[PDB]
Amino acid sequence: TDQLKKAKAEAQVIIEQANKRRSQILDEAKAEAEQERTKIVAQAQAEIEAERKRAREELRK
Repeated sequence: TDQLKKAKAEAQVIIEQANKRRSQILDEAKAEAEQERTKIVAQAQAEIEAERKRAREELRK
């Protein structure tokens, strides 16, 4: 029937939209994870440099 054909079409849209949404959410999660990893690594680098500076300060006191 035409109602069954409409239903199948809607079903396909639902499946395609769910897949697309998950891809979008995953893409955003990855972008956010990268922003975070960059900040964490930068913070660690700063701590490394700070310790070297402090060590040098103590040695020349």
